[PDB]
Amino acid sequence: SNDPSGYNPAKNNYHPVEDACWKPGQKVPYLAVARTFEKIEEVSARLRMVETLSNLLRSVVALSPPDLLPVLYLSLNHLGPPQQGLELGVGDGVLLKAVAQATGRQLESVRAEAAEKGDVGLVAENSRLMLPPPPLTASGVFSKFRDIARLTGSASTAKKIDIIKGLFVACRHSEARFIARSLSGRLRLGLAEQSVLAALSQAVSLTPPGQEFPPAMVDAGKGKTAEARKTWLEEQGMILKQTFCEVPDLDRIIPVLLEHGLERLPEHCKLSPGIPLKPMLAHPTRGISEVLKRFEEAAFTCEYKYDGQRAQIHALEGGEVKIFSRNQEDNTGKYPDIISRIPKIKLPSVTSFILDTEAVAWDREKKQIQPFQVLTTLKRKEVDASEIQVQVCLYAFDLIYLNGESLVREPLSRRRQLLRENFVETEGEFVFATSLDTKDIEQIAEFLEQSVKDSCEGLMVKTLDVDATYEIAKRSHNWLKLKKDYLDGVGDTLDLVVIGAYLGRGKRAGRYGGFLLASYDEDSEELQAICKLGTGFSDEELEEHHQSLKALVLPSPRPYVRIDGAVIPDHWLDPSAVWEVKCADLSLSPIYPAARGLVDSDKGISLRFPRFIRVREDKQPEQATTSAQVACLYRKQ
DNA sequence: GCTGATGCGTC
DNA sequence: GTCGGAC
DNA sequence: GTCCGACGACGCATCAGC
Ligand SMILES: *OP(=O)(O)OC[C@H]1O[C@@H](n2cnc3c(N)ncnc32)[C@H](O)[C@@H]1O
Repeated sequence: SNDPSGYNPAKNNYHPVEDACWKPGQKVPYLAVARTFEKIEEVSARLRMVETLSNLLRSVVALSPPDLLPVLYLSLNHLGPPQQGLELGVGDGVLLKAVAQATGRQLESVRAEAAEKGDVGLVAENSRLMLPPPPLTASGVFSKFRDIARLTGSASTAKKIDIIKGLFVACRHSEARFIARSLSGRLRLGLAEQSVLAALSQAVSLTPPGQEFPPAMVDAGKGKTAEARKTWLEEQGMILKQTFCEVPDLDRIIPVLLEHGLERLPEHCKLSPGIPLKPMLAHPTRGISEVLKRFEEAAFTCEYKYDGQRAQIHALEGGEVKIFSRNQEDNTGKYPDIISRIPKIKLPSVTSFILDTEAVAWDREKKQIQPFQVLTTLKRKEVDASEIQVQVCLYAFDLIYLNGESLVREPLSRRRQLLRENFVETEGEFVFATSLDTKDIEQIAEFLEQSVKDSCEGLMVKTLDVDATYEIAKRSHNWLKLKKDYLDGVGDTLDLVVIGAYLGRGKRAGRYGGFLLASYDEDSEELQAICKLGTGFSDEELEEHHQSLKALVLPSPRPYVRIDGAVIPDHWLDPSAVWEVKCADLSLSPIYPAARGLVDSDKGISLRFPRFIRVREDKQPEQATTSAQVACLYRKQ
């Protein structure tokens, strides 16, 4: 049948058996996957991407079920289940070395072209005494990626380069483009987890697994009205999405899906302590008015938004405790102190639970929350080891599971009541998030002010009874986050000088994707780098920046511009442009020189979450925010 | 082994 | 983390 | 609203060049 180079999963009236490019029972060719990625990359309509991926997956299900799992992971650019912690350990540097070797070019030449094009894939693809090696297969490429991720220790980079070179030598057509993009962590299809799930549920709905070959049912949706088909696929999609959000692990879900089908899947893969789940997320909301409009017909609660790290705390029946990050990373080992206090935070009647909390640094002498930067510096504190002044404190804000019962479909009013009834607070150790139930604008505004005075970032807002569940599948950003620095005109902005630009990648290829900013150190008469900047401009504004900063490019840096440890710009810029920049906090920096010596001996100051607001056309660089002003902003935190 | 660089997680 | 583009 | 991928500071385990 068909050579894979001609595979077209975007064709009208795609037939999963007749339009595939491999025979039943054989390994899915990687070129089939690459061709699907091509047809996805070529469009901007996400629903067209889903249809195209679904066509590939239908053929995988019909012909080669064992390759469904690797094909899905390749489509997500995942190495496996997130809690297993697999990491390629391949940066652009190592990848470029492998490309240079495979293409027979000097490294600097490949590096410069990759920076200019904004994409390593284009260099690997568009850049033989031996006949080709066997064609790449989807499962074979996936296992090679996992081989790369497993390599560790001295000389491991050399072994990784050998695997990558081996892949590139076997590539044809567009394969090297997507293998290089995968290895760089930037597959950039425009299609990610939500679209992959929609494609998968559509595929197994239209082309059910488990059919003796050839499958008699290849397009089950076909004969329905447009409305009935849409409703049916939505319902099937929700079955998969709700299961995935409770058990975000394709290693678990896919074998069940293939053996038992989608309808039975929830009976086999269930929320359970010890298995990380997807956390509820929050939509940014730029003011109280937007909150009220969003929750127009629903009573809601406001809670302090604590400035720490999420900690999903699992207590299994029998006493084992596990702690997971918001991205399902196993964090159990960072918190032995916490784990030994679990019998202290729960009533004796609690036999199992899943808590949603923020881990925060707490200074027990000052009795106050410390900045996130302090928290990330805390070393693990063994129980029976000597006590230190600052410790991790949990601020609990949700209860997902209790005594063998999932609370995912319960309204927050009930989950919060069970949380408050069944758990016990200890200052500096385990505390319920401070909250207020109101619709009064002035009360909300005063509560927002108080959260900031109490060392928090702002407010989380959550409905209590209407659309108030923990069902990520229904709405992943079911909560709202309201920060003072979202309010334009509110909070501290800086006027900073653009001293450098960085070539853009991906969506920014062909212009500047980032910029190096500086404050003005009056005492030493120098500009000091303070942060980089890569968000806040519209596409049109970024085009304007590219055009006006192009003219200011210098071959060699000005001698009064100090950047110390900052990334050297691709283009140094005549210090001229002054931009208004907003941030959330100021941090003590290990690399930036701004205001060094004014607050800390060895460290300058940088900006947390900086973003572009507007050009200060009226201001000259001498009128930029000074480094003394930067120190003033830091101290008043 | 020493030293500086960095991939990748957190936010 | 923030942000804006495509739908 | 939803989904996606541009881009930020920073800590550190672990890497390569000697
Ligand atoms: O900015 P963001 O989308 O990452 O915000 C969500 C995160 O905020 C943290 N957090 C802190 N305090 C709360 C409360 N009270 N409720 C919910 N989330 C909260 C979480 O870590 C969350 O990921």
